[PDB]
Amino acid sequence: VDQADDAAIQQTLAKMGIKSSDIQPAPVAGMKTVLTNSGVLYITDDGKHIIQGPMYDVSGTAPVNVTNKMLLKQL
Amino acid sequence: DDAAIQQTLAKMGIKSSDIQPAPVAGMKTVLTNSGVLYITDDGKHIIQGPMYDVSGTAPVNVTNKMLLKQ
Repeated sequence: VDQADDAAIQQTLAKMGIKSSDIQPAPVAGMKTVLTNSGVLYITDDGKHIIQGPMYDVSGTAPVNVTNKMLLKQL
Repeated sequence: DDAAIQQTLAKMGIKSSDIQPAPVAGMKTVLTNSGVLYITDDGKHIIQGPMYDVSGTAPVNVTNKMLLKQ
């Protein structure tokens, strides 16, 4: 994740009053995985939209909880 | 984008679905008979929501806006 996207997401989070983070890739173009103490949030690279998690990969025959899988790697 | 979204929803056992626009690129709003989900155009990822617009003064819950619109 580049410095410009990270700044936008951080700037937004800070303007909203939500504090620390770990910003990670997401398997959806134009957005990133943001771990906060208010949950995992999927935030657009421009910082204008947040979608609350979790995210599921539903391309297969059963849903895969991608948020949980990444949390276990990142906590 | 809709056959791909429709196939995913059918696989999931969702019968009633209303596909609407979403203000995030690559995504649509799915209004089900049990609530709102966000799905990518290729139908491969779902995000639970809600969605907030945070371009202004404070977070605005646009999912709630969509729901109340019916």
